[PDB]
Parts: sequence; C-alpha cells; structure tokens
Amino acid sequence: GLLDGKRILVSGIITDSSIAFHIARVAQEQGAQLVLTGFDRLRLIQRITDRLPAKAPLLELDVQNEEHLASLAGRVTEAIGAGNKLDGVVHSIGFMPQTGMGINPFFDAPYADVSKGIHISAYSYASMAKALLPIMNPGGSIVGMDFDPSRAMPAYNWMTVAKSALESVNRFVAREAGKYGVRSNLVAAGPIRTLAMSAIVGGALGEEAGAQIQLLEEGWDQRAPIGWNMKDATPVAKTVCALLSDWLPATTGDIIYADGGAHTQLL
Amino acid sequence: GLLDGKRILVSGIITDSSIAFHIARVAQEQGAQLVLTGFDRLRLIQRITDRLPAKAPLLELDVQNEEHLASLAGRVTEAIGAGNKLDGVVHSIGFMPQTGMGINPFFDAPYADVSKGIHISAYSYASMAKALLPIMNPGGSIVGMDFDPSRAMPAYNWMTVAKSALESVNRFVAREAGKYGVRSNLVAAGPIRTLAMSAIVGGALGEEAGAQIQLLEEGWDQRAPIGWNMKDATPVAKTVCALLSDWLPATTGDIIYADGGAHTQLL
Amino acid sequence: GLLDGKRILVSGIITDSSIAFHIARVAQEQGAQLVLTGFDRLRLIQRITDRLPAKAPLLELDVQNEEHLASLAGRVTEAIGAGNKLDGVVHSIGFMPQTGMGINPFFDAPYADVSKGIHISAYSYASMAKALLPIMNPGGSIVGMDFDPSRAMPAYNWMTVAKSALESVNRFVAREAGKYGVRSNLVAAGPIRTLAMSAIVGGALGEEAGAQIQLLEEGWDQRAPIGWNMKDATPVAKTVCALLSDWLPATTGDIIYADGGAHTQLL
Amino acid sequence: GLLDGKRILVSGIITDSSIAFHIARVAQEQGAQLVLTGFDRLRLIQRITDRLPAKAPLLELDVQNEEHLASLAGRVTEAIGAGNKLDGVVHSIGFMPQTGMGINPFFDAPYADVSKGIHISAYSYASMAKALLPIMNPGGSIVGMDFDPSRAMPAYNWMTVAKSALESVNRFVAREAGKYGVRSNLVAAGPIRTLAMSAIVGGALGEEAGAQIQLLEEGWDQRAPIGWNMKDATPVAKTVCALLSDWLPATTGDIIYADGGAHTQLL
Ligand SMILES: NC(=O)c1ccc[n+]([C@@H]2O[C@H](COP(=O)([O-])OP(=O)(O)OC[C@H]3O[C@@H](n4cnc5c(N)ncnc54)[C@H](O)[C@@H]3O)[C@@H](O)[C@H]2O)c1
Ligand SMILES: NC(=O)c1ccc[n+]([C@@H]2O[C@H](COP(=O)([O-])OP(=O)(O)OC[C@H]3O[C@@H](n4cnc5c(N)ncnc54)[C@H](O)[C@@H]3O)[C@@H](O)[C@H]2O)c1
Ligand SMILES: NC(=O)c1ccc[n+]([C@@H]2O[C@H](COP(=O)([O-])OP(=O)(O)OC[C@H]3O[C@@H](n4cnc5c(N)ncnc54)[C@H](O)[C@@H]3O)[C@@H](O)[C@H]2O)c1
Ligand SMILES: NC(=O)c1ccc[n+]([C@@H]2O[C@H](COP(=O)([O-])OP(=O)(O)OC[C@H]3O[C@@H](n4cnc5c(N)ncnc54)[C@H](O)[C@@H]3O)[C@@H](O)[C@H]2O)c1
Ligand SMILES: CCOC(=O)[C@@H]1CCc2nc(C)sc2C1
Ligand SMILES: CCOC(=O)[C@@H]1CCc2nc(C)sc2C1
Ligand SMILES: CCOC(=O)[C@@H]1CCc2nc(C)sc2C1
Ligand SMILES: CCOC(=O)[C@@H]1CCc2nc(C)sc2C1
Repeated sequence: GLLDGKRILVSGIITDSSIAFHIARVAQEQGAQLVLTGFDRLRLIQRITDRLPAKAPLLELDVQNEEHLASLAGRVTEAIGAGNKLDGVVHSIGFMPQTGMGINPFFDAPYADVSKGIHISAYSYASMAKALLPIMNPGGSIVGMDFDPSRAMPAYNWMTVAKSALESVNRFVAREAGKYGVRSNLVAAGPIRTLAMSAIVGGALGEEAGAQIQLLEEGWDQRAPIGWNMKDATPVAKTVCALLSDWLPATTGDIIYADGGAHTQLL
Repeated sequence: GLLDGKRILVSGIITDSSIAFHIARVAQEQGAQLVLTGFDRLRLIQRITDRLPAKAPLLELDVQNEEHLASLAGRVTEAIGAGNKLDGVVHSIGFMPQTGMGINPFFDAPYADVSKGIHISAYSYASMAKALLPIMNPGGSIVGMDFDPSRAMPAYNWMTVAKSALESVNRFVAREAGKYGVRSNLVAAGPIRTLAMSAIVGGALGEEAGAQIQLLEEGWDQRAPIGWNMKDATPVAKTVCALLSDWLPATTGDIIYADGGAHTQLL
Repeated sequence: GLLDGKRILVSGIITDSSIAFHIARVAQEQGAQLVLTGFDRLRLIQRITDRLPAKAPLLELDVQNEEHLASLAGRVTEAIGAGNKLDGVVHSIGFMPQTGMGINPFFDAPYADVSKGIHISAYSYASMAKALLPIMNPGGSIVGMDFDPSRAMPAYNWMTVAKSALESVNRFVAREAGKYGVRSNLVAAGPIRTLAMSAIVGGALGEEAGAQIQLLEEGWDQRAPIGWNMKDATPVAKTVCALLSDWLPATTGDIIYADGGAHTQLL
Repeated sequence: GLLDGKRILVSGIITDSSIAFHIARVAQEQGAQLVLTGFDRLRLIQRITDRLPAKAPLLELDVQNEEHLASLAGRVTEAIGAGNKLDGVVHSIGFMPQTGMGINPFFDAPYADVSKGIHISAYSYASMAKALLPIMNPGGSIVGMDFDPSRAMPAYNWMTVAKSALESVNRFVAREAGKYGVRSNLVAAGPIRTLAMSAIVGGALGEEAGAQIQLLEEGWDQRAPIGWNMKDATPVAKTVCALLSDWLPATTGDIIYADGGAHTQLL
C-alpha cells in the first residue's frame, strides 16, 4: 500500500461524514498504522471509528487545552510503543462560532468569537506541530486542511480569514519542520457536504447564507474541469495520503488543491 | 492638490518616523483636511503632530476598546462639523508582542499574545471600517498598511501571520464598503526604519533577529528594480494618497505594492 | 492637473471606444502633452483623435515592423522637439487572430496565428520599452494594458495565454526600465465594450463564445464590490493616469487592477 | 508499484542528466509500461535509454513538425497495441535560443528566436495534449515541467516568459482534458544540474549569467526549508509519478512545486 509501515496521527473525526474519517479509512486501506485524536465527545468518536477498516487507539485532544498539548507526545508514544515515532500527522480541525459565519454581518462577529475560531483553525496547526515534531521521523509529513481563502466569498466570512492565517502559519511550520527532515503542507479541498455543511446549506445559519453556499457549491462543480462531487470526500482523502507518502518529497510550506481544478478557472 | 477638499481620518502616529506621520504630512501638502487618532500617549502624539504642515484635531482611539469604537463616529462628526462626512480613512496600526516577533521561537508565542497582535493588526481594520463607514461619503476610500506576507520570512513570525489575516479582512471589508460606494485597499510597503524597526535591527529582540532583518532590508533594495530606501517613507505616503484620491476609482479589496517592485523579482 | 507638464506617448487608438482614446482624453484633461502612435489606418485615427481635447502629433507604428521601431525615438524627438524627452509611455496594443479566440477550439489555433498574437500583445511591450527608454526621463512611467489571465476562461483562449506572457514580460521590462529611473506596470482592466468586444458579444466569433463572454461580463459586475460598468472606460483611463503620475513612485514590475475589485471576490 | 499497469508516454530524454530520464526510470521502477519520444538525435537517445530498468519503444517527435504530431497517436497505438490507450503523458520539453537566455540583453532577443522558444516550451504542451487525448483513458494524467516564473530573475529571461505562457496553456489544456476524464498539471522544479545547466553555470552563455544562476541555485537551497539538491532529479521524478498516479485525482489545471519549498520562503 501507499503508506505501508507508516505510523500516522489523525485528528478531526467527529462523524462518519468528517473529512478526517475518510482520510483515516484511506490511510488504513493503504497500510498505515494510525493513532486517532478526538475532541470532547470521545464516546461518540470511538463508536464512529469502530467502523474504520482497522482498530486504532483514540486519544483526547482539545487544541485549546495546554495540558492536552503538553502531554500529547507522551500519550502518543505510550500508544505506539517506546522507541517508535510518527511518520505522519493530519490536522483536520476547524471551527468558527456562528457569529463569524453565516448571515450574521461580517462586522458583527465579536473578537472573542473570531479569536476562538483562529485559535482552533489556525494557531493549533502550529501547536500540533510543536507537540509532535519531537516524536516525528525524518522523511515525515504534517498535513492540514485548507479552504481556498485567496478571494473573499459570501457567508464563510471569518472562517475564510482563519484559513488565510492557517496558510501563513503553514509556511512558518514548514521552516521548523524542515529542521526534523519533516514536510508541512495543506490540502485545499473543494466544499464537502459534512453534517454541519448540510445543516448550513439547509439554513441553520440563516436562509441567505444557505442559498449563497449552495450557489458556491454549484459554481465549484461548473468551474472544475473534472467536476466536483461535494458528497465524496474520497478524492480529498487520497490527496492527503499522497502528501503523507514518500511521493511528494520536495514539497513543503505549500498548498495542494484537491478541488477538481475549480480554483484554476474563472468560468 | 491631489486631495483638495477631502476630509481624511489618519490613525497610527506615535513618532516622527511613523509611516502615518508621513501619510498625514503628504495628505496635508495635497490639500486634505485631517482628523487624527492616537493610542495611549496623547500628550506625546499632540507634540509630534504640532510639526505637521497644518493643525488637526486629535481623538483618542484604542482599537481594543469597544467604547472608543462605539463613540468614534460621533467624536469625528463633532470634530469635522455636523453634516460633514469623511472622504478617507487611514488605518496605520500594527502590533505584535515580543513573544511573536524576533528570536523567540515561532512555536513559543503564547496564543494570548498572538491574539492581541491579530486583534490590533487585522481585526481592527474591520472594527475601524464598521465605526466609520456610516459617516463616509460615496467615492470614499479606506486604506490599511500591509507587509507582504505571501511567503514566510525570518523574525517577522506572527506579525506575518497577522498580515495574512489583514489581507483576508480587507477583501471582506471591501464587500461592506462597496454598499456605501467606498473602496477598501491595503498598501504593502517595503521595510521602513521607524524607531521600533531601528531598535529591532539594533538587536532589541535578539541579535540573530536583527541580523536577519538587516539582510532582508539589503535584499529588498537589491531586488527592487528602482531600489528601496528604508529611511524614506515618502514614496509609501504618496501611494496611500493615490488610493485616497479619485485616481484609482475601480480598485477595491486589493493590495498596491509600494516596495520598489521588490516582490516582482526573485534576485 | 495630475499630469501637468508631462510628455506622454499614447499608442492603441483605433476607434472612439478604444481604451487608449479615453486614456489620451483623461491625460490631456490632466495637463499632459501627448504624442500618439497609430497602426495601419492613419487617416481614420487622425479623424478620431481630432475629437480629443487637444491637438497631438500622430506617428505611424506597426509593432511588427522593425524599421518603425528603429526610427521611433527619432520620430518622437522630432515631434516633441530636440532636448525634450518623454515622461510617460502607454502601450494599449492587443491582437489575436480569430483562430485563437472565440468558438474555434483552443487546440485548433495554428502556431503562426498564436505567434502573431503573442508578438503584438506581449513581445511588443518589450519592443516599445527598448525603443523609447533612451528618450525617457528619470521618474518616468511605462504602462501596458492587461486582462487578468491568472485563471483560464471560455472564449478568450490564446489572448489569455498572450496576457500571461505580457505579465511576465512586464517584470523583465521593469528590470531594464529601472536603470533609467523608469517604472513599468500594467493595468488589468475589467471587460470593456469596445467596438470589437460588442461585435464578439454579438456573435462575430460564434454564438457560444458571445454567450460565454456576456456571462463573464455579468459575473464581473456581480463580483465587483463597487460594481463594473463595461460601457465606461473612464475608471480604467484614470488608473493609467495614476501610474503615469508621480503618485505611485515605488511601484514597478507590477499590476494594478482597475476591475471594480472583481478579482478579489469569488462570488 | 505506484504506477502498476499504467501505459505512459515520456518525452524529453536527451542525456542521462535529463529530468525525463529520471522520470522514466522512476515510473518503470513503479511498474509503468512506457513509450518514449525523442527529438532529432534518435541514435543517441536509444543508447541513453538502453540504461533504463526496462526496454521501451522509442518514437521520433519534433513538436515543431506538424506531420510528427498528426501521426503520433497512430504510432503510439502501433507501439502499445490496438485496443490499448495511454494512462499518462509526460511533456519534459523546453528550449530557448541563446539570444533569449544568458548575458544577451533581454531587449536583444529577436522575435523569431523568442517565438521558436515559446512554440517548443509552451504551445507544444497543447499540441501534445491535442495529439494524445483521443488515445487516453479516463482517470488519465498529462504532466508538464515548469520553472516558477511568478517573479522575474536574471539570465533566464525569455525562458521565464515561455514558462509564464506554459502555466496559462496548462489551465486551458485542463479544460479540454477534463472532457476525456483526464487531468493536466505542471511540476515546478527547483534548478537541476543537467548537462546544459552545468555548461550555463560554467559560463557557456556568458560569465555574468553563469555567476547569477549559481547565486540563484545557492539561494534556492538556503530558502528551501528541506534544502534543495540541484544534482538530484529523483525528488522531481517522484513528484511527476505522484501526478501520474491515482493519488491526486481532484487536481487539474494546477502546479505542484517540487522545489524544496523554496518558493514559500523569502529568506
Ligand atoms: N467541509 C468543507 O466543506 C471543508 C472544505 C475545506 C476544508 N475543510 C476543513 O477540513 C477540516 C475538517 O473539517 P470537516 O469539514 O471534516 O468538519 P468536521 O466537523 O467533521 O471536523 C472538524 C473537526 O474539528 C474538531 N475540533 C473543533 N474544535 C476542536 C478543538 N478545540 N480541539 C480539537 N478538535 C477540535 C471537531 O471535533 C471536528 O472533529 C477543517 O479544517 C475544515 O475547515 C472543510
Ligand atoms: N515599519 C515597517 O517596516 C512596515 C512595513 C510595512 C507595513 N508596516 C505597517 O505600517 C503600519 C504603521 O506602522 P509603523 O511601522 O509606522 O510603526 P509605528 O509604531 O510608527 O505605528 C504603529 C501604530 O500602531 C498604533 N497602535 C498600537 N496598538 C494600538 C491600539 N491598541 N489602538 C490603536 N493604535 C494602536 C501605535 O500607537 C502606532 O501609532 C502598521 O500596520 C505596520 O504593520 C510597517
Ligand atoms: N476591451 C477589453 O475588454 C479589454 C480588457 C482588458 C484589457 N484590454 C487591453 O487593452 C488594450 C487596448 O485594447 P482595446 O480593448 O481598447 O481595443 P482596440 O481595438 O480599441 O485597441 C487595440 C489596439 O491594438 C492596435 N494594434 C493591433 N495590431 C497592432 C500592431 N501590429 N501595431 C500596433 N498597434 C497594433 C490596434 O490598432 C488598436 O488600436 C489591449 O492591450 C487589450 O488587450 C482590453
Ligand atoms: N534543468 C532545470 O533547471 C529545470 C528546472 C525546471 C524545469 N525544467 C524543465 O524541465 C524540462 C526538461 O528539461 P531538462 O532540464 O531535463 O533539459 P533537457 O535538455 O535534458 O531536456 C529538454 C528536452 O527538450 C527536447 N526538445 C527540444 N526541442 C524539441 C523539439 N522541437 N521537439 C521535441 N523535443 C524537443 C530536447 O530534445 C530535450 O530532450 C523542460 O521543460 C525544462 O524547461 C528544467
Ligand atoms: C459554523 C462553523 O462551522 C464550522 O466550523 C464547520 C467545521 C469547519 C469548517 N470549515 C469549513 C471550510 S466550513 C466548516 C463547517
Ligand atoms: C515587536 C513588535 O513590533 C511592532 O509591532 C512594530 C510596529 C508594527 C510593525 N509592523 C511591521 C510590518 S514591523 C512592525 C514593528
Ligand atoms: C479576436 C481578437 O480580438 C482582439 O484582439 C480585440 C483587441 C484586443 C483585445 N484584448 C482583450 C482582452 S479582448 C480584445 C479584443
Ligand atoms: C539556453 C537554452 O537552454 C535550454 O533551453 C535548456 C533546456 C530547457 C531549460 N529549461 C529551463 C528552466 S533551464 C533550461 C536549459
């Protein structure tokens, strides 16, 4: 398999529609040995991950919790066995309070809410790299999830701002990761119909925001020369596995677009 | 003059080497009527601004203070006279705690420090636009100060991340400002020898950081096809005035580079 | 005026809807003294330019003609008077054979046609700078016209490829122009309803191409935070004059977008 | 292997230091069945390719020859057997006359020379896709070789302009290739010490050009967070194979940077 013998940490599973669930599934189909991390609802996450092709230890990780971050490398080492290190790290963590996304005006998001969103969605990519680089092998790979923020768009609002910050954070993490012989890259995915996104498109954060995101999804598939299927995270999961593999060994501080090529076309 | 009859708010003056001091001077030489805003050291700022070509009211504005932001439009209206509105707004505000810039490792900046830096340097661009758009005239212009964050660089660290967030914020502010017939743009300046930058290059945030920034400054002038004079903020001030004028009326959500053309050249 | 006392060469006038006609008109309203250049239909161009606010000498220039290029500086000097040099140069020249634009498949444009289009639209920007830099003053400015080619789009086909080459050419021209204290920049305009574009939208190069360009124009105005009026070249002309002025003195090898901010927004 | 059972055409082998020689070697180590194409010196190319891990048919292809292009799909079909189609296409073709690269001034490259360089280096990417798309399988992949032309640089001159045109061509080829379920992407490699590049660095195109390219190579490795080894094309070859594989299935019209991450860092 593509990832035979690799030890990979995968964060971000919350439902069976999580992009990280599909990353974990594909990595296991490709021979990777995984360690999973989960936030807050660990009983739910264990029940979800019982459906993965192979059994994997699940560790708690709230990226806003400094104690969780400080003990993370020790907890991972205990799970993978002393003398073993990770070959890969997947950051598939993102959050923005409802005041920072949807119909709520861009100017009406309080800073405490924007700050929480940037902490979870951007700063934590550096927090995770800091915690895990001392237990990573040379030739290793750190991958985060991006949503192309080069241009503004309706409804995504402060989540787009957080993604612009994440892209910048990734370039600095690459400088640090390079000292360990480790790569740091992001996968910029097209929109995916996760449970939260289906709810948002359904109007959970206002009607106009749902209508605008539905138009964005349609335009994405129209612009993509190979099309874009929002109900299928497998092409995104495969791209993350390509970066975790030994097949992109000279790519770092960079962004790989798994978006059907939509960002390369205007119409 | 370029800005004859225009009413322009200028934030960010702290010393006679502040980029905003030169923006204010050039705007006044060009016939603009100014309102200045200052943070914390108002006695110092008044003494500095006494050296400007013309007298201008000075209002206190701490962008982290919600009360200052809530009363700002009323305080500006009182200063410019009832029935008058602003034609221009200059955001020349930036800050990052020393833990987020310099020799302190990128991974060692606590989030509370990064968050303060992003609040002042990025979020406040939206806070200022929210406060002042209701008192701006159609054809108006909002300008912020940028430092090209497209690629990572030594020492600038979390300030670069904050600038990536500011560029994203600017694109959203442009969407809101457009509803008022107002433009929103950033000027990406080359490095300027302000008092803080001279101190940093002198080793105030560690020797290695000072050495790296000095090399960056030299490389900037070398790459610039027209050269780059870090001791001269006047080309930057002129560029801000070009955006405040009626001469770039179809440019918004954008970045104008006043960097000697250095970002367009590799060597 | 913005361009008081400046001597500026303006190429590219063919009809009263030419972007260059509006650049010439605005530059004259702003106190510039012009020299015009025209291709092939000089009687027509003189009759058109008789409608400009002020009289201006008209010189023949076919950019594919090496003799025209070799004698150009001498012909300009004769027109402006010995001892006088140009302060500005406007390249507003573009062409692509019909095989390289429209419904004709992208793969069906013969190279001789693509090559002619790239010669006129991209290489000539360097040919014009080579011919005129020896007769340009320090502080001078060379401006070319761009159409954002960062992403592919229907119908524009090989014209987009030629614009990608022009943007690259501009960065090299800036290196050469800098030796003379001269800036080189492009203005990336939104779509303008010139006579040829109206004919194209009307189906002159096939129905599907006309339909696609009409959709592009509509989407442009929708995405522009300040809107985009394709029937008005004046905001584009003002932007060219801003670059010809002394108000963007630290910008070179660069692109200024006079597109209503449309390129900064996805939807 | 990564490319088990795939039928891949590889162009561009001229010496054992050709990037295409290493692409061909790695693709064969990964189970691909190859068809090679060669220009002008077919006896030399056969002797070179005798050193590849497996035997592969060699077909003549001068991309400037319309007859070679018109018969190419028929010649490939004869070599791979009737009823078989290609899964992959590698364009590793580049050329610029010496007037367009090196110490010869940028303004001194005659258009006939620039045009030949753009024909071979940019237009031929579309000519090759036109010829081979009718004999490509869905899920297929076309890959071309790029050298980051986003910023101008010394000595590369018109080769950089040709690469800017190639990047634009790639985005249009992706639109056409998508109709066949085929991806089109470029690999932007860091500088490689091929025979021609070693000769250029050695002063074959002037001393100053050699000195500048040597400085560019050094700066590349310095900026790369993981370093850059110009004497090793294997990381570039692996990246091309990643794009030829099924592991980047949602990436098209795009650029993957196999440059040690140097383009993501300023210093
Ligand atoms: N869904 C899309 O359209 C889309 C597109 C591009 C990128 N992405 C990105 O992909 C990633 C995965 O998101 P998803 O769409 O699969 O949604 P998701 O809800 O399935 O996953 C987001 C994850 O973030 C985790 N998380 C939130 N706060 C956390 C905290 N304090 N500590 C640790 N984990 C925390 C959640 O538990 C969840 O597992 C995110 O970075 C997201 O921004 C999503
Ligand atoms: N100096 C450079 O090399 C350089 C280069 C590019 C961009 N810039 C940007 O230009 C702008 C001006 O900075 P400068 O270099 O002139 O430095 P400066 O110190 O002269 O100005 C920064 C200003 O930010 C103000 N400020 C800080 N915290 C504030 C708060 N809470 N509320 C309100 N104002 C606050 C300070 O009072 C000061 O006036 C900043 O956005 C900076 O990032 C600087
Ligand atoms: N119209 C648009 O939508 C649009 C948008 C962005 C940029 N532009 C660019 O603006 C510029 C001006 O074009 P326009 O739209 O005003 O069209 P236009 O037809 O009015 O102008 C193009 C000019 O190119 C000249 N030209 C053609 N071949 C020439 C040659 N061999 N030598 C000298 N001159 C030659 C023509 O005579 C004409 O004056 C071009 O570079 C064009 O690509 C146009
Ligand atoms: N060497 C570098 O530093 C570097 C860096 C980035 C990209 N590249 C690109 O990689 C590709 C391969 O070049 P390389 O460096 O391996 O050099 P190379 O000389 O080994 O390969 C270039 C190939 O182009 C072929 N070619 C030239 N004219 C042709 C024609 N008319 N028809 C068909 N083939 C023709 C040559 O025969 C040769 O095989 C090129 O696109 C080049 O621009 C090179
Ligand atoms: C309203 C907040 O939504 C989220 O945070 C969800 C999880 C992260 C996420 N990232 C996106 C690009 S959309 C989204 C949806
Ligand atoms: C150490 C913190 O320094 C600052 O915040 C100063 C003011 C804002 C600023 N912006 C830059 C691009 S350097 C700098 C210097
Ligand atoms: C079919 C060829 O059309 C042209 O060459 C006209 C003049 C130049 C031009 N540039 C554009 C961006 S559209 C266009 C229209
Ligand atoms: C002087 C012309 O050199 C070439 O054409 C060689 C082959 C193609 C090539 N591409 C590069 C990015 S350098 C180079 C070197």
